[PDB]
Amino acid sequence: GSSGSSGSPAPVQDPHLIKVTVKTPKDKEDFSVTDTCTIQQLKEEISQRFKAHPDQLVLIFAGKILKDPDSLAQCGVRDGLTVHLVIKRQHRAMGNECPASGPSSG
Repeated sequence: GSSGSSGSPAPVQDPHLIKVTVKTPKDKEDFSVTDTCTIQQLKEEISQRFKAHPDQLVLIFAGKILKDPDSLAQCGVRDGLTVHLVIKRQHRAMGNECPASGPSSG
């Protein structure tokens, strides 16, 4: 069936890099971020994975909406935990037409 271009064994070591599973009413995906990571920081991550502006994405854990200044560890998230996300989908546009250029070698 579905295939995945993968050419690398288990990941290297890390500090407090924990895994967080995002449960959405449309799909679910696992993410990898440090417990110190903030809620707002994750949004910018799930925004591309789910294709939804981080200004709508809503995280829910322990029956309480995670706070920006509340890191994954502050909310109660850990390596192997899940979080039911809910996209408000309050955006009617396709971003902003502009050249997306990146940095050079280095």
